[PDB]
Amino acid sequence: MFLKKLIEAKKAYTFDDVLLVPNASWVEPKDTDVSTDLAGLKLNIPIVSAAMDTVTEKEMAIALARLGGLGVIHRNMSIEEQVHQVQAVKKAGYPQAARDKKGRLLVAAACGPHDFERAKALIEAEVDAIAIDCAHAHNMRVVENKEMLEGTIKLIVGNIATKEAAEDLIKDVLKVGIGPGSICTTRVVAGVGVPQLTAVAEVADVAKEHNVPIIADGGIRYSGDIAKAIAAGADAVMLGSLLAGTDEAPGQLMVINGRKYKQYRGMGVPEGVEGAVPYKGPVSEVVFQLIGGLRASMGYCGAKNLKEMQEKARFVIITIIITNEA
Amino acid sequence: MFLKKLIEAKKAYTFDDVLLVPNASWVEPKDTDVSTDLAGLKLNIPIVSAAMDTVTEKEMAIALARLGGLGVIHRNMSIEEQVHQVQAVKKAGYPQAARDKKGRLLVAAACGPHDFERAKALIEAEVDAIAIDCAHAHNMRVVENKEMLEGTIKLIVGNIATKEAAEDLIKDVLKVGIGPGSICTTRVVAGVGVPQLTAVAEVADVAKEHNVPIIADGGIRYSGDIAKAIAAGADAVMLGSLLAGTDEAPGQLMVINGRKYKQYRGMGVPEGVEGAVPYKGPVSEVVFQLIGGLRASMGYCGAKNLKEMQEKARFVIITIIITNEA
Amino acid sequence: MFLKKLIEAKKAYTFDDVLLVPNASWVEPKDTDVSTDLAGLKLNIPIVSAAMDTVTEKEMAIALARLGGLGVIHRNMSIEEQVHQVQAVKKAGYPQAARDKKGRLLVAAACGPHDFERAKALIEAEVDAIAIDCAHAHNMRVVENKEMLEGTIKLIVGNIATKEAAEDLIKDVLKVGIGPGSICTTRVVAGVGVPQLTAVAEVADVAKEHNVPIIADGGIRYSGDIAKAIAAGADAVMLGSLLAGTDEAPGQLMVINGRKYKQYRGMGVPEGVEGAVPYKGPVSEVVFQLIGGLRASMGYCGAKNLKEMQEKARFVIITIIITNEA
Amino acid sequence: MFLKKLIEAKKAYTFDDVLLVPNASWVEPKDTDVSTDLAGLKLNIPIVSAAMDTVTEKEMAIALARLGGLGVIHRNMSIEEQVHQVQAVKKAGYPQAARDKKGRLLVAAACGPHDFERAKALIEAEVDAIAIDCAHAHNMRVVENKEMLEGTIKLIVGNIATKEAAEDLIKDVLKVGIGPGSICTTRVVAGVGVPQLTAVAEVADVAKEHNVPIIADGGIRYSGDIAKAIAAGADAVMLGSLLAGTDEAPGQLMVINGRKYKQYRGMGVPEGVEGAVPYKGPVSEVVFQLIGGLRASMGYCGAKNLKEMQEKARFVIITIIITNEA
Repeated sequence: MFLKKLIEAKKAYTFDDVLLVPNASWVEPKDTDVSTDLAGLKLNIPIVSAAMDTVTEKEMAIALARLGGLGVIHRNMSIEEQVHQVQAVKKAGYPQAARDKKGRLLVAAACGPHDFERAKALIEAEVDAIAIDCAHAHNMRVVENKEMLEGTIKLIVGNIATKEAAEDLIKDVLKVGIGPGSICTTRVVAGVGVPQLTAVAEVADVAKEHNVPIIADGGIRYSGDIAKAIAAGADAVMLGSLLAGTDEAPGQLMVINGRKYKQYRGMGVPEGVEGAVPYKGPVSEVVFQLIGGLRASMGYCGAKNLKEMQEKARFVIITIIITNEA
Repeated sequence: MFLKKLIEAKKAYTFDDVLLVPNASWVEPKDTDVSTDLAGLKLNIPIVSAAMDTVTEKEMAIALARLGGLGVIHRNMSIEEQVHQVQAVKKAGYPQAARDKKGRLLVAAACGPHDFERAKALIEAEVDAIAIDCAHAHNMRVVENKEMLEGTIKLIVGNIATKEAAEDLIKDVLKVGIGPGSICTTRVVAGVGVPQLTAVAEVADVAKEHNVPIIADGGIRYSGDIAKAIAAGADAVMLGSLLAGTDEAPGQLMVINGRKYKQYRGMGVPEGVEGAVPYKGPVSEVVFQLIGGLRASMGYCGAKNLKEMQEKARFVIITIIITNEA
Repeated sequence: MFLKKLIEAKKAYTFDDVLLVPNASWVEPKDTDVSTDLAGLKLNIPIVSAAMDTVTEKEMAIALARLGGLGVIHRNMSIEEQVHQVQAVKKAGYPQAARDKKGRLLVAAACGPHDFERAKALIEAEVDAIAIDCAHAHNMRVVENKEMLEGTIKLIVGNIATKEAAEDLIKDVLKVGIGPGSICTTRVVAGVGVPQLTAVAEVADVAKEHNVPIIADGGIRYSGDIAKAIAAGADAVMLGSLLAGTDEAPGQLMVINGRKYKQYRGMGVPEGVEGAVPYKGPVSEVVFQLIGGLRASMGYCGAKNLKEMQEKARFVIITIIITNEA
Repeated sequence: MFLKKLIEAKKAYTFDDVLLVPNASWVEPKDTDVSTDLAGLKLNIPIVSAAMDTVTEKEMAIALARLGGLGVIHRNMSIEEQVHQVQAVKKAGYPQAARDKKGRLLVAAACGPHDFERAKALIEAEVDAIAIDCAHAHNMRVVENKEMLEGTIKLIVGNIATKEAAEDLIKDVLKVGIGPGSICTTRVVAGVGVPQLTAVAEVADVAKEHNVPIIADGGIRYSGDIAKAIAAGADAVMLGSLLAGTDEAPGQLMVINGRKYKQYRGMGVPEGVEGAVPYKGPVSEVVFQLIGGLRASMGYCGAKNLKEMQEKARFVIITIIITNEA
């Protein structure tokens, strides 16, 4: 019973466990296609704002949608205010923009799994996606809940990290993230988690069979991790901290030892810490590096688009003064 | 002979080796039941004071019994004094209290494995549990001890970490702890130990078959470790350091770099160091966080009580400036 | 598909993963032969300059060729200038010198995989080797690439880290290095790499069957790593950082906390950082230590030459104030 | 060939890889017998001085022989002087003393594997053991070695770390130590080594079959490591650094930040660094702690003597402010 748990417990993998092995390549990074199609939503880069009151309000959602990415407007706010922030994006030269059929920068919003009133006004606020957004979407009341899909345009649900959780959310997009957060403390606090490669891998072997997109939430520290996230079955990454500290991040100007910062903190005992991160200036750059690394990665793998990166990328398992690392 | 030891030595696990994988859940943390029944002793939280002259005298035993937990009054003292401290708890609105059939806050006491005189006065001091308390309870004289069970109400024995040690203590409660102590130095000093998950797992596959409770002693650094301790067959955790530094801890006020501390040290060449830990204020909180994490964990696992947490919890094996982590 | 990548991903090894196990030995280090024959090029020590504008221009190539080693003159410069630097070595008591059939210190030069004009002037500049030198030589245009072998004397190609990449470069010498660089950031930046023992091992099981030499590029931090590099199928090591900071290194005098330095940086989003390393004085020593360690290693393995070191060396896998470590 | 080395390389273990699992015990530490019989030499504690010019001259050899242990008088000195130091011990209430049949404190001396003249005067200096003492005793000239056993009383040979090396030294005592030294740099310098448990295990499965004692040389940082050393087939430990810094150590008084030190350095490119270690005062204590830990360990294992510790000890494999850790 108890020893069987340990004798037979399988081994799970994160980003720093693996490396991508380079294949023969007909592709150069200039020639890549990083577009991804989250259930009809057509992104031109595979990046999604983490719906945190430190990461994504209107400025982010506009800037990132403009870039081909997707803002999830957070739900630590009034409906009057959320709806206002949805229609601010809809009411905003930008060549690789992500846009609804009405030309408008597309956007999404976070809704909690018992909040039906917010989900309505959202729909009327012409939101492109609703994110049923909680800590344990495999809570069986959350699964029930169907009722938000009777309400509807596209329904993203999370977070989950299991084969079984993905089966039960039948039901438009899934996100995976139980533990991965940089400022998340779920593992410390409740002993609970799955290393994010194994999590995304397992969840995607279910989800692929129904052409259900995976967004892979938390633990993305580098461009390389994004290339791993996708090689294991992600269709996009949900970035937050790497996008915290930028100008468009709604986090609070801070100073310590004279240097600029902006806060970054958790949503919810808490399962998320309060902190600060370096001021980064305009998100654009931050995105154009991440994408720039994913292309170079795509070139190493001989992948001209994210589909081929999913079908070709293979893993192997692994165990001076610096002056300008840029 | 010698190479066979290494070729065939099995691999053992601690807390930082595993994570709990979340299941489908009908349960929320508010709905949880963390009660545990240590051989008729009915605790309303699965927490046990470590019998150390830095951790548990009367103030702790009262406060923790009040909380649903259980004080083991330490044996680094005279019998006259131990017996006085037993009856102080018996002679002390507190809704989730752990209480003997006479309404009184229940309590326990540590007795060494050759001290028959102390074990008697204890019985007459109306103690609810005796802890036959030593470094190696699988010492075959200790096993002999029978004689303290002829003396008797409930008999807790420890510490042990093997299948075989559990067989020989047939015999009311077992505790496991050979190595785990934070300030314990058994591994350094005598090369000896078993990682505490494997220890509890193995010991519990014996003990479950006789409905013998496991208390899991040492190495609990976080609430998450408690949820792991139980998922591997613990019925309660024995906390000490995490409860050191609190107000009710009988350890000594200290200062270094202006900040408050209280000492924490080992019982007994020594197999335990002298140290200090931050002043924490009233134990209550410290307990209500640990329990708060165990509930959130129980909610992740779909466990409404500690039984289901034992039957459902599964493991997987694994390899920014902060401003308020509370 | 995705979980299969992780379930079945093999495990790869670097230098700090292994140790060489000592065999019975008829050999002492004085009696060793560290010569290596890179496709007719006859080196008297198995060391190759890394073609970096911080590591190898004329002074290095002369000094190292004199030592029995081989300078690759870098390609971050004009052809007029590269050709001048080739013929400077040709136009330069030195007992274990590496020398072309015309008595002259032999040398090599880096050429990019689309630069046909540079490859020509090179040939006319009487260069002994051309290094088709890029980040991903398994780019299928690079393989095409043939055309530089129709141009020709000896053709070194790199970098590659796979069985399959080695097959396609049929095809005179191979070098392996995808990730290993100290100041390389390929793994961070594009998630891509192979631990250098596995890389060299795999590449050499192909290359040996056609008597194709391996140069093993990057990650050499100690003399011991060189002995491992060769035991896994290298025929030489390509050193750079360990040779940076020396007098003959064309890197820039620097100071920080009063101590001498010279810069060291990457060739090419970038996949290489800017940095500095301690001033070392004349390369000779640096080389005579590395070689000195490789001999002591060769003596431990019972290997009188690099062939026997390849055929005998076996691995095992592994998991005070200092005042003069020399 | 090359990939086969890595695919099939076995995994080797050091001290920090394992823990000893406690068995049922009829034994208390007071009741233990730590005597060991190195080929007729009868030690009353299993400790051997490392023959280093920083560790063992006359003062050590007397003090340690008095304790039941064995001094190897080092060979970084003239024969006139070595012989003088042998007969100083012979020419020196001490209840557990190690003593030759003539009542005299027994002792040993280091001799290099080509130095026949030193080995003679030694014999005439009435030395109890000769240590054929080099870096690679599996050098096939060393094996030849025979000639020093024709010279003879007891012959200790080292260092070796392989099954095969032990076969060839047929054959009076073996010591194992290729890599383990704290100040040894063999792994760095020549890439060569075997983790010391696997080394001792393997060497002892040969040596036991001929009743050939193992001394286990280097890497002993704690009392616990000694208990592991023996459980894997050692018959004694060869201590050096842990015995450096003591009063009887012939190393040089030093100071840094006001605190007392004595140097400690290597014998012999070098394969040993120069350093210093804290002043410890009289060796006795240092020994009575190590032994004190080995007894507590022996008590945990149910071993009344070193034989039973070899036959019972089993391994498992593994992955606050301090004020007085004594």
